[PDB]
Amino acid sequence: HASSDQGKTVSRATTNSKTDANTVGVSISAGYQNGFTGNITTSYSHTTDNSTAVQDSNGESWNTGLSINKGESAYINANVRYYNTGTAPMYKVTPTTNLVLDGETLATIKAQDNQIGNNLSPNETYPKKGLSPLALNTMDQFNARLIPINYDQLKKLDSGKQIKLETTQVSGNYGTKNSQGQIITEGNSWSNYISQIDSVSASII
Amino acid sequence: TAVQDSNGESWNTGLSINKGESAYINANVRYYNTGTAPMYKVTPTTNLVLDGETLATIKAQDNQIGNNLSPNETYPKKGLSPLALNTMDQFNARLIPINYDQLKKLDSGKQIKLETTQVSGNYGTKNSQGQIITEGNSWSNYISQIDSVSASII
Amino acid sequence: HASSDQGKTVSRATTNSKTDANTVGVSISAGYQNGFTGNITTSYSHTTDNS
Repeated sequence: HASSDQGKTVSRATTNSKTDANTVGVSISAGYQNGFTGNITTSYSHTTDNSTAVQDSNGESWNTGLSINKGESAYINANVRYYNTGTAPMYKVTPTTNLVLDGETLATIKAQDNQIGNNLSPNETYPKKGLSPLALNTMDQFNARLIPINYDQLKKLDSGKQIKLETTQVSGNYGTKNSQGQIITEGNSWSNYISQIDSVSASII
Repeated sequence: TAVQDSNGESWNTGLSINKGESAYINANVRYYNTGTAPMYKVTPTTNLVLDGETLATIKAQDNQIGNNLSPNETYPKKGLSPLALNTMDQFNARLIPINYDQLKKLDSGKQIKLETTQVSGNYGTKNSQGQIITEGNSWSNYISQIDSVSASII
Repeated sequence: HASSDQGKTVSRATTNSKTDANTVGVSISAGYQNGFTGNITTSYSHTTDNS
């Protein structure tokens, strides 16, 4: 949070003094001019004073400030893309990714509405080849809470340190034909079949 | 004895900004249908790209959903003004932020581009009578299947 | 929440004064120089000022 101010000041004083001063004093002299001399002097005085001072002033100032919260020092935005290298398409693609920075995981984000790919056909990407990558922008369920990092991670990030991204799992759907010729992909989840397919297969890449 | 009488006056002016949410973006858009079927409940997902990076990927919520979109037409219709893409959350209550460096780029020749990555919408199915239903009917269930058995002609 | 500030200030004040001063005085002396000498004195002043 940066800040900046300007100032301007005017002033006017007016002093009115008044003074009294008595002064009494004795001075004695004794010095042989030719044969002898003596003198005893006494004096009195009284002074009266009046003053009149006027003063004008003109001031200026400018300030600049800079604040920071050390627990939410910066917000992170990742630009990602999905790939399908299998044999079947996946609908409503919902990935879950880790954001890792120097041995610690900053956040685990599941894709909400703004980041879900409706179709993802094999050998294709979301968004498609000619488009720009997504914005993995927020962390909450309603795409309204940005992904924060604290001050030590931000300082570590103004250096050679980078943030990696790891897909821990991906959720999605498959299409079946319902009682009529209509395709349904709503309650048909691929996660019901991942462990079972992996458990009875050999994997060739 | 001294008696001093003073009179002052001052006026300050200031301005502060947050460098993480320096500005808010508001794009005006219009949808187009160049196919052969009308799409109901049109829900586009768009990228907002400024100088090589995507600022935000917004999906159309209640305010930005088009009820009908027939072939060769637009939403909103031809004689009307374009929509407003204000918010990024699900309930239309959170404006779209850009940070300070992106704002600085924006106060120059730099322009923000918009590209649609996907569009979601429904089709209609009648019954014995003319009762049309467009709720469980999703075009995304058929987009890939249609692309996989066809030849494109533009 | 850690903050920080930096200020700078410039000013200029001008003053105009004016002062009056009256003064009286009495002086008494005595002197046995050779036989005697003695004098009384009365003084007065008026100072005007500008600064």
